[PDB]
Order: sequence, then C-alpha cells, then structure tokens
Amino acid sequence: MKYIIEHMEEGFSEWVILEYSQILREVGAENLILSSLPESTTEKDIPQRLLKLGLRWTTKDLKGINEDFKDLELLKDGDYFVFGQMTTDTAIRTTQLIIIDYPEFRFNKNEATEMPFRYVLKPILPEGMLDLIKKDSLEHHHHH
Amino acid sequence: MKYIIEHMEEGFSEWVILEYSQILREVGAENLILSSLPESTTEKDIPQRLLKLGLRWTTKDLKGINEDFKDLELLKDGRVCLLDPRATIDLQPEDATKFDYFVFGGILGDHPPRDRTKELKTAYPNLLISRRLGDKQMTTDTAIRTTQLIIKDRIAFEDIKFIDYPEFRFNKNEATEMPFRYVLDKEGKPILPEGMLDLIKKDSLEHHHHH
Ligand code: NI
Ligand code: NI
Ligand code: NI
Ligand code: NI
Repeated sequence: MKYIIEHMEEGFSEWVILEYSQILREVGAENLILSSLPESTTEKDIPQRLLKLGLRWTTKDLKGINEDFKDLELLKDGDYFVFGQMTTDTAIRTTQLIIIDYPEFRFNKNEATEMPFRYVLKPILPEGMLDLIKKDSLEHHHHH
Repeated sequence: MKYIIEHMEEGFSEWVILEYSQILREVGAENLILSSLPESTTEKDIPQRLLKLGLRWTTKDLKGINEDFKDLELLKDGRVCLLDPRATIDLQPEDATKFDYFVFGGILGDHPPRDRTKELKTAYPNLLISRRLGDKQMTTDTAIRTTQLIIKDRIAFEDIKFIDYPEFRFNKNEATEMPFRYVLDKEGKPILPEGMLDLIKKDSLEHHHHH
C-alpha cells in the first residue's frame, strides 16, 4: 500500500514535520506522496528534514500525481490510501500492520497531558513527539 | 550573586522559556548560566527569545563554566551555594559574604531515581554548601527573586511577603491553583513571569479533569 496526504495549508508545523518524518522512516519515500500543496510552493518551502528523507510532494491533486511521478503505479478507479480519530502516522502504522485510547502522558515535575487519539502499543509516537507534547505542557498546577 | 541552573533535559517548554526570560530580565544575562545541557545541544536548540536576551549555556557541568565564560569570577570551594530542600539552614543575609554562586540542581526523572545533590557533592566534595529557601517549593524565578531579596537587599526570609498556593480564577466555573510559594508585589499579587498568567489561562480553556 502507498499513501497520499493532502497538505493544502501554508507551512509545516513542527508536529506535522515529526509525523511525516516518522511515516517516511516507516514506509519509505517511495510509498508516501504529499498532494495539493499551495501553488506558491518550491523546494525551499519544504522542511530540510523532509527533503533529506526524499519526500515526494506536488501542487497538483492526487490525479496529477502520475503526471509528476512517472515511477508510480497509476491511480486506478476503485493500491493507494488517501487522507482528505487517529494521528496520521498512527493511521498509517495500523494499515501497514494489517497488510490505547486517550492515553495520559506523565512527565517529570508532576506534569501530565492526555492526547485525544487512539494509539498503537511492547503508545507509539513519532520520534520527538513526546518532547513536543512536553513543550506545551503547563508547569505543575491544579484545576479547581 | 550569580545563578547556575542545571538544565538536564532535552527541550525548553514554553513555561520554562517564560521563567528563564523573567530571570534574565531581573538579574541580567551575565549573571545566569545554564549548565549540563544534553551533549547534543547546539545554538540552534536554544529558543530565539532566550538567545536575544543573551542566555549563557553550556553542556559542561558547573565546574566547566569558568572555562567557557572567561569573564566570570572563579567558582571557589565553599563559596558555591546549592539549593537543597533536604537542608535545614535557610539562606540568610549574612550569607552574602560567603557565596558567589547559587546553584539549582538538575531535576531528573524516576528511571532510575537519582539524588542530584549527592551526585554533585560526590563529584566535588570541597565545592558546595547547602542552603534551604524556606519549607515550600518555589518556581525557579521566584527562588531567584527570593535569593536577591536576601543576599542583595539583605531582607531576611521571614520578612519577605509571600503567598502560598495562589489560585487564579478565570470564570465562575474554572480556577487554577499553582502549588508554589510566590513573592508578592506591592499590590498584594503574586509575581509571575511576563506571559505566565496568559499561559495558565490558555491551559484553563483546554481539556482537563478535576479528578
Ligand atoms: Ni485542589
Ligand atoms: Ni475545570
Ligand atoms: Ni491544565
Ligand atoms: Ni480527558
């Protein structure tokens, strides 16, 4: 299975960079395509971390993918899996498997954050995601 | 007095950036050093706000600071104070002649449990003298403000006006308690870093539980 992700909004959040990086490291650059990027986009609009991993991306929609990437299997009516709750990397991780819900992460200094998604468990996160979650977690506090 | 904070963790959380920024604005960039940063740290890892404020940092421990920052006075044995919650002697105004540096030991995880105070003292048994700052936990910026009041202004701990565990109410159904002792300003309000109350308010609007 190959994966297509529509990324239309401008710029790449750190969250998304970590997610796409994990996906690339798990299925490989030949199995992921970003489609429908803003017309503005050139190759320095793309994060260096993603470029280093060989990210396939285009401004064309998913039907223009075979136009831009001649080494890919044609998109046929009715092989590919498209992203128009799980995180995107979790969703892809499970699909790979086939072919814990609302986990609470507890950190140092009495901090904790629960994440509003289902995850795969020996929870699997993109590399660096735990640090990013920690980064937005507020100092030890009590809700009254 | 100069301040050393062991920052022995990857990353800078937003609340930590606000606290460090407040410390830098208060004591100055020449008087704060972050030490024992993860070995992989480069300037690119330091928040832009802190770089612009002149933050000094090193991956070396506190005994490597003088080598990295040649303008600083030497760390001298017995003249470096370690904040120590297990100590009984509070920092007093008379300690101002005794200490040149005040150290916040790193806070590490529970895997495995570590006693950073004992690690530091075992590494450098001639170096550190323990002091307490009262019997209630403070945020780092509050601890530094408190130390300034005691050492610079010569105000004894028992004469500083504090509030313990202030509660910040954002509406009739939501309030947040910060489980720390804070210094009061002259209007009777706890002194928080710029932006911190906003951050607390932002968290209040987000998903949370009360049990
Ligand atoms: Ni309570
Ligand atoms: Ni609430
Ligand atoms: Ni909260
Ligand atoms: Ni919940």
